[PDB]
Amino acid sequence: MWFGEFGGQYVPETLIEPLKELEKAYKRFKDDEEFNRQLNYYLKTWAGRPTPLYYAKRLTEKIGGAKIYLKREDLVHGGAHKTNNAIGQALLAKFMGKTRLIAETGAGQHGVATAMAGALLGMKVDIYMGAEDVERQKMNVFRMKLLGANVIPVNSGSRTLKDAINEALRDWVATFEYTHYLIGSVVGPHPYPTIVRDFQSVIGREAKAQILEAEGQLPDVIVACVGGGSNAMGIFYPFVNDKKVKLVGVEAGGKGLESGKHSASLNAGQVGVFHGMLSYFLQDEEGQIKPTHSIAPGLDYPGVGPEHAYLKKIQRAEYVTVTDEEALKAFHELSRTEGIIPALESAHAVAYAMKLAKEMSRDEIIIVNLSGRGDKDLDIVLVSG
Amino acid sequence: MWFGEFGGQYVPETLIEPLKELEKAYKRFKDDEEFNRQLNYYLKTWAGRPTPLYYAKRLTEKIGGAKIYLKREDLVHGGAHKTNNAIGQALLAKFMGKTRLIAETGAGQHGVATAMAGALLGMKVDIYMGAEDVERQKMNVFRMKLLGANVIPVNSGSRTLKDAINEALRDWVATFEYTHYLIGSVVGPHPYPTIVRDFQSVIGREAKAQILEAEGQLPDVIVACVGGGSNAMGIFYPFVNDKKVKLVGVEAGGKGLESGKHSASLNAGQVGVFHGMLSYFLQDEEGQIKPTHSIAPGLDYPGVGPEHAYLKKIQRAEYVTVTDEEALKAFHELSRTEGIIPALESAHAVAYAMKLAKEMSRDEIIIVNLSGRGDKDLDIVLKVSGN
Ligand SMILES: *Cc1c(COP(=O)(O)O)cnc(C)c1O
Ligand SMILES: *Cc1c(COP(=O)(O)O)cnc(C)c1O
Ligand code: NA
Repeated sequence: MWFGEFGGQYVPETLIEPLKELEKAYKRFKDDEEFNRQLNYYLKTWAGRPTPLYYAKRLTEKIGGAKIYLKREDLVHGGAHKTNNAIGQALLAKFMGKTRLIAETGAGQHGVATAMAGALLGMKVDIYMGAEDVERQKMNVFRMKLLGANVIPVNSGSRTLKDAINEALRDWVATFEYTHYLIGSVVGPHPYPTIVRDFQSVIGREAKAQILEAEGQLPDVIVACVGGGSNAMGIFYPFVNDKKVKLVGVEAGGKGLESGKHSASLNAGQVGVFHGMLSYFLQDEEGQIKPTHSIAPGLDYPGVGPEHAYLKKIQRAEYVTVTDEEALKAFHELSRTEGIIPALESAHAVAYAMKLAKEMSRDEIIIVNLSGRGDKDLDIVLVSG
Repeated sequence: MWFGEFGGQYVPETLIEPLKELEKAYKRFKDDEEFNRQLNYYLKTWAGRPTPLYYAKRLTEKIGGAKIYLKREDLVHGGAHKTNNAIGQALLAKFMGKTRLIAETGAGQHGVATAMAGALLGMKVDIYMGAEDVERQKMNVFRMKLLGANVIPVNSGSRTLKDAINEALRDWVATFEYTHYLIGSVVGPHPYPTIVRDFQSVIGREAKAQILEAEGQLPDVIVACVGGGSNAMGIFYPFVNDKKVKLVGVEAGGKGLESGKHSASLNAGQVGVFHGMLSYFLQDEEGQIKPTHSIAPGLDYPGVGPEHAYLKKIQRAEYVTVTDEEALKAFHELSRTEGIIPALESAHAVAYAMKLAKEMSRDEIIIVNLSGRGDKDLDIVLKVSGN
């Protein structure tokens, strides 16, 4: 439950029962034969795991620095890493005898991931979404609806994510009997930060085995973008003990850190409690959840997972920020150079790995976690016009 | 070069040289050690091959018929099987010392797959596209530009695909020195129909091995949509000699065959000569390429590859049609039932297999080639269906 002084279970009495049932279920099942047999079956024949580790030769050479490898999570069914975590908890909820999935979503990306899983396993799916976001993400709402999920707008409060989260919790408290609260990142009250990370670690395991086959050695630096921090942890974890492996997390710099328009919790947030956990969040002078801005929809969460705040404390991992302008430039660069259109989120890690690579030696290895494809960001990019 | 009486090189004198050079180049590199090592390298680390073979348990049961398997070409990089051919030809062009890639495109899907492969191999890419189609595929045109490809609108003639094809041949005649003409389907003058199919057959091979591992036996019926016919030929080929395997190609029925508003060259076209080949095409009473209609963008090609006309003839394969309405229904079905949003093209194959399944025993296997994903079709479906 604790990663140093970050984490916990800051939740009402009402939520203690479900959370213990969940943590219990996860314990037994965590390594149960079948559950894993089933999970690996869907992950394989449905999600298309494992994803390849691609060496961006053209890009590296154009920079004349370290070797830049892309862990292709953009190729998993759905286009994003979120699918890993979604199949996991959905399958777990199935094993728990649950028949309904609920979740909140800012950009709508996690909502889609949940809807996909729900649909796959024949479970009812209700997605809470701040009316503000719903009117901003017409396509993801449409996408979730095509998959058979129900989108429940939230007009209470500021009609945003925090409001969706509250509504989601509300629903779970009363329906947890047959309803599972599918959290989308390594956040929320225990055991969520741990469960999500375990479900994403598979990224790191493959990426490890793959880099050993392609280079016969572990990488020098691993770079991933950080919103809640799930794709970062998923690929970070397997290398936490390999001391020589540097870990770099990239947060959204937005219009610039000094402009207040960003979503860099770790670099500009303060410690506090939100979503049932103790970690870094972006508040206002009154302890209220403050805005988030990033050309990247998925880097909207007003905070970051506890394990990341921890890793930052013990200095096992370094956390930087990249601006919208930089990410947007990286987006165009990969597309033109490697014929790969990355998600705007991923473009943040790419942007930084690029700077980093330039200041390194030809045979130093950098593994960038390409968390997703950018088909979904074409409209917003079409900014460039 | 000939599949029965279909195929050939019905082209101008100026094109016989580049074509012979290409065929020569393909002959040697076809099985060269290096070439293939690089091809398999890119197909794996960049395109993510192999794609899995998924069992739509929920769908099969909901129909209570044969087992419905899905060859997931929707998971390949780019979201469509077109990438397999784009890589293969781009790579071949590289080995030939070409530095430029040209291509025509109707919906812009082949345009996108060529742009990606060009970007991957540092080649210059110019895409010819009828102005008509350019103005109707805003997102793909943008996609191609993002990939660093130059989109050349064509306003001559009817401003459509046939006009785009004429400009592409034109260009190739003058620039074949350093420019490779990358055809997107099993169509065109020899050796194209053969090269494209070879680059797509990897789909069938994988699917063959994968079904044997999942069912220990070959499938009863293989179903794939058919535009030009490349994803159908890619998954069919490996099973041609397996006489017990049923082969069904599905064409665009559009508004309904009798309406004439479709794109079913095999089921309603006539033998003809176009794009340098003798095969089935949709032509008006004046031997002119007729407009096609389909809710699925990629089934717009006004004809079909010669090898499919041949397979139809000798009856090795059966070809049916599915309407926009039916494909659209499968689109929604697959999405809610398996959590897989198929391409409208593939929705045609899915729609038919579904019908075919219901009239089969539960021990019978059907393999549908899910040629692509539906992210690219959300806009049209939003308008057409609503919600
Ligand atoms: C949601 C998303 C993110 C950010 O979330 P994390 O939990 O921090 O990984 C990053 N990349 C993509 C492609 C996403 O969809
Ligand atoms: C272009 C396309 C087709 C049709 O072309 P074929 O050459 O007949 O395969 C089918 N499915 C998808 C997903 C396509 O993009
Ligand atoms: Na056709």
